Amino acid sequence: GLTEEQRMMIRELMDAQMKTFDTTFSHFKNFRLPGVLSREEAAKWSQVRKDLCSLKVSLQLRGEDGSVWNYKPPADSGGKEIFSLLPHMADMSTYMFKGIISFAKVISYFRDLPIEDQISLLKGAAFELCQLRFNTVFNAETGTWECGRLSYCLEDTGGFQQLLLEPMLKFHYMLKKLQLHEEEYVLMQAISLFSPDRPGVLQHRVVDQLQEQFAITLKSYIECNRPQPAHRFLFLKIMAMLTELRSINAQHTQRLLRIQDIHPFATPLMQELFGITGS
Ligand SMILES: CCOP(=O)(OCC)C(=Cc1cc(C(C)(C)C)c(O)c(C(C)(C)C)c1)P(=O)(OCC)OCC
Repeated sequence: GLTEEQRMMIRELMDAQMKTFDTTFSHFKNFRLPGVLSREEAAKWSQVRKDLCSLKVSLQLRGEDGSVWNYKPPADSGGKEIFSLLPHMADMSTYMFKGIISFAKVISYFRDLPIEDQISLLKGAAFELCQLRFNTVFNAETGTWECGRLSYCLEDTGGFQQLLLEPMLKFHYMLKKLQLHEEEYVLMQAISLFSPDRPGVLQHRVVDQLQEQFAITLKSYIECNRPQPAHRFLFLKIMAMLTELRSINAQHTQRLLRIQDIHPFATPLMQELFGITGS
């Protein structure tokens, strides 16, 4: 029951996703790994500890030869050990950000925007699109993001309910429970990417019209393909999660800048996307 334009729109988005989402992470290489073996500033450190303590994961690397490396992070002992996985995660996030920049650039609707708006939209949405792609490799039964030969497992710290307190973790579990199709994930990416109210966007009206068309396409897709009672209000649930994801983006951006202030680690691409000039 989709129009021809809506069908073409999903086709273009799915093409872009297929071309730019390395779901096996085969080309993620040469990344860093954790090493083997005042008053104003003290308040900053206390906040940064809170920014990180509920986001801890262990890391597993499965070798092509069948070997397995496993890393368990240190406990918070008041020192720099809370940062041990940040270079690695900066490298993974940077890899993902390159993929979502590539995703945007192959979409006609994005390519046709002024280059300054393209940059403003990617700066605005990079974390959101990255997390949406990460949700598709999230295993909610094991609390693990399965990234090809790499796995990131939430540290069983509190318990299951106490871990749902962290908004980005609650988001991953809640989104996984909706059991979305690839097409619904890629339309979520489009709706996030074409957000007319990101800082710096000049073509507000064009971007707003584009976003509405992606949202209408998603609404129509769901109506045409999901008649089951479980999917009543699914479109509205998804849109509400996209609004929540924008809020989480702002909050994790604040965490990033707080950490960067006392412990610089952002890669050059992260600096460009999240507003760090190099002073
Ligand atoms: C705003 C920029 O954030 P960011 O890309 O930065 C890279 C360091 C970032 C990325 C990130 C976040 C999560 C949570 C939040 C779902 C736990 C992950 O599970 C993962 C992996 C790689 C393990 C799948 C990466 P951040 O939210 O979490 C990493 C600690 O970083 C905010 C400081």
